[PDB]
Amino acid sequence: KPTIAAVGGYAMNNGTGTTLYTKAADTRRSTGSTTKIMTAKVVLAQSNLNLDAKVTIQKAYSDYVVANNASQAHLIVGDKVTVRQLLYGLMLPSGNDAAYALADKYGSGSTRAARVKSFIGKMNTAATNLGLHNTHFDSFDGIANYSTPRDLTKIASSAMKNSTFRTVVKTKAYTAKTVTKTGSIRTMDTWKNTNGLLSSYSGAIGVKTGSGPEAKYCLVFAATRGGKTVIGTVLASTSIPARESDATKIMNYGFAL
Repeated sequence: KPTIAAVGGYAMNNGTGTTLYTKAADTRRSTGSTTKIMTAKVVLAQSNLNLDAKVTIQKAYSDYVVANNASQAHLIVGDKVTVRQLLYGLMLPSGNDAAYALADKYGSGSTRAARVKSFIGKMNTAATNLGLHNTHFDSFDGIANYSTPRDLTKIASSAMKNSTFRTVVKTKAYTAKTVTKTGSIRTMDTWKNTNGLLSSYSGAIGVKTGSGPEAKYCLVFAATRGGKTVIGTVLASTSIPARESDATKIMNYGFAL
């Protein structure tokens, strides 16, 4: 069993559900931006979903990232951005402006505030439906927001069942071509996936990096080799390189087991 810097860790065979690795697998910790995995999952599960539906970037999304100095997809207010592009903005650069736009769009209510509260409730419902007991969401971006390496791994596994989700998370780079306030086509600067495993770990297919003041450095990873898919989560590692080596060690162990 490898030694990892993360205080929390878990991994299972994605296809069979058999546990391959544990380290405080059921101990609750802050999740930070790995929360975005649930945001995507909820969106992709909407009955009224339309990937080509365009959303107008509101000033509120922009002010939101500035007010928190948070990660962003650099969405320009006034631009028309499709739900599909928003999913890439959410998952690759970990855009909190994109998350807001998605929560606003798929939450139920007559005001943005109401729809956001509704969206987060949808996130908790999704967790309950998965039979989880150690996961709770207080936000749509991860900015009372906790989970565990096991719970998060199950959430990711469920999300990986959606082909669109799988496509997004394994994409290393994506350039959004948005529609300007005046009808023009804008070529945004290229979005790069923050998950370094996609290029460092052979077979890597996901899923999403995460971090936060309390969550520290997190990573939900997945890779396939020989038709065998290992999916796991590392919570509260000590750094970006450490989170990656932690995941690498667990995956190698899981494949050799």
